[PDB]
Amino acid sequence: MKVLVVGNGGREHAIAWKVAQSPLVKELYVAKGNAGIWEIAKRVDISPTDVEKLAEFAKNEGVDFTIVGPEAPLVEGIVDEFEKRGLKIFGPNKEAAKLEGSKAFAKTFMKKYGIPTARYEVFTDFEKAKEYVEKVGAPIVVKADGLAAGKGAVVCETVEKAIETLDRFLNKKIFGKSSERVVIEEFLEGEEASYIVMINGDRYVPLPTSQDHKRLLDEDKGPNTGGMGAYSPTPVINEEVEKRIREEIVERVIKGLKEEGIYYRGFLYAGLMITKEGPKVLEFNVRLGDPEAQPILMRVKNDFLETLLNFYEGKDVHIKEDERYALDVVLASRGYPEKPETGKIIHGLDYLKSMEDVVVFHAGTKKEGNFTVTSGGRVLNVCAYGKTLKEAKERAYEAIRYVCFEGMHYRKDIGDKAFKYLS
Repeated sequence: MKVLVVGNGGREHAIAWKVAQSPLVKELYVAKGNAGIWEIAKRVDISPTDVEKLAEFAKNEGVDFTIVGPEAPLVEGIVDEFEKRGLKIFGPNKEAAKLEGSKAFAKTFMKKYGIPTARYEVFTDFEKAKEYVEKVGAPIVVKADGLAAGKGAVVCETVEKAIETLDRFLNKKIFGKSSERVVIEEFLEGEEASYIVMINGDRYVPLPTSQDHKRLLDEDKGPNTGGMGAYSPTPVINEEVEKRIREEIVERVIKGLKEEGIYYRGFLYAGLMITKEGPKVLEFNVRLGDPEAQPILMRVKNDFLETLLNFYEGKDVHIKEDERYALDVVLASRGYPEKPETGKIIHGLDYLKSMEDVVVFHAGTKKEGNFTVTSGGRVLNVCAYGKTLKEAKERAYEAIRYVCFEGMHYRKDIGDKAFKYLS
């Protein structure tokens, strides 16, 4: 068949990489892609968020199946549009999208339905927010309601930082139509980790477990980014903790969707905090995370295309998780996250293509002639397998020594939190 991935980023490289592996696909299109994806997939030069021109293109072209990468297409109703046009597409519809696409919706779900989450008041007047920060204190945490391109949640150490944040969101509306409603939750402590499932109505298959590293620098310092690296499986989520997420989060999220008559066909990624008091939802995402998809997807041993197709229509599916660990180290350009400098030649990619058990997932890459150059803030994911995490981490830094672009920055400590739980 003819499969299409929507998105341009390292997640979507992962999606098409794993998919190109299935003997079922005969042509692979990506809607826009990056220099990395173009080695495998026809580039379609239509924006991911250009949802009606996407659908018509996929309709004329005869695209037999399509998977969505990023949140914004999902949310703007891509799924709705595909269906108009008789199209098989994996991802939530626009109505189901609201679990990410409006935070205070999901926060009302979660409490209307018993899912462990962080104490919340939702505010649309700037003045009524104001004294609730000084009423319950510092901690606190302040979040835009809509897509702010990940750029929307603000952990505040002081009340002043919190009000300053609320000011930019609610008064200045930096974020537009999506900052004019806030969320103020308690700051939770513990290890964060991610749980990911595919949901199709009332069935759900889990996905490899995974931990992201959001901060820029080594020892969890610097600005907070979209993720600088991930690894799978994370030992943060036990047996006992897993057993808990499934019961207390996913299956409640499952009754809730029944009780609202909201039909969910897609990925659901809980971003969690494992507190001492149990696993809690910090947020819901309606797609794979980036860079978490990358190692999750390395660890999917069976034909993911076929599992998608099959899950897609009510059929019955499993995941063989690979027994090797998978670690993905993110290469950023100078200036990331606030203003990334771009245009830099990338050298030594061809050395990584003969290195055992290394996998490169392009982020921000485009072509300038016969050069591969940076296009963006996050550029490369140099990933690897290991019999242990130690090995996965070592093989990913070994690989990195061969590759390079001016300005390149990466964290050296990806996986490091897993080593206390391991032996």
